[PDB]
Amino acid sequence: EVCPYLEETFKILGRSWNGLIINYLSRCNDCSAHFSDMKRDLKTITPRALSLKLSELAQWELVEKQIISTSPVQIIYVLTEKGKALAEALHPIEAWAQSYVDLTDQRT
Amino acid sequence: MMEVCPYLEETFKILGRSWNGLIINYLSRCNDCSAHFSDMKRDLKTITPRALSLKLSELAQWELVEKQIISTSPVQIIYVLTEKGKALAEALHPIEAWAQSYVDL
DNA sequence: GGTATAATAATTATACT
DNA sequence: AGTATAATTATTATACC
Repeated sequence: EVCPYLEETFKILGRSWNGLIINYLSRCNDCSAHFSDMKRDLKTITPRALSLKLSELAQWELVEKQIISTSPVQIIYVLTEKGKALAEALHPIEAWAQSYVDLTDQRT
Repeated sequence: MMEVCPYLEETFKILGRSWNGLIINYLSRCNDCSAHFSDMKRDLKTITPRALSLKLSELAQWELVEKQIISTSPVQIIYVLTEKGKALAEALHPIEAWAQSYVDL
């Protein structure tokens, strides 16, 4: 029967965007990006979806929202060590994806 | 500018939904990576039969879990992790190790 | 070993600043 | 660098057999 830690982990992983967002941040310089970077490179995410996800990720303490006192002010999203570790745990998923997924496949 | 892998993206279409990762992991720890409908329903604790059925059809389309008909005396219906499904299950171990170290609970 | 029907929760579309 | 309103999907809650 089922690992309740794994159950908990899918409460974030088993929803839209979370996995892709933490993977994207793990690849950025300093593991950080602005709202507009993520919207641009995630391609099909809406601003409202991106805002909600970032806020849930901040609650899960996977992503940190930092106010930077530059002029004008910058707002950057940065992976926590906990988030960075989760990002590492996704590499073999990436590997599986490049081995087994065919993008031409059709489904209902 | 810092593009996302399309294959990873496609993978999250299954993983980034309710139940799919849990079902694939469950099936990976069953004898012969096989289970009956009621087995999964009982062991997943809180899944509705309709969510289970939908998800099993979803996973069949991805060719992750095959629904097999064993034409015995009363017919048995078995859901079976494919080799592709087994590889996915394996690739979920480091996530489970991360959960151990970080999740609270 | 599941389906039918109905309601809720998650996600997206659009528009806007 | 995000919010607002409304629609559309995804998921669940009950029944039922």
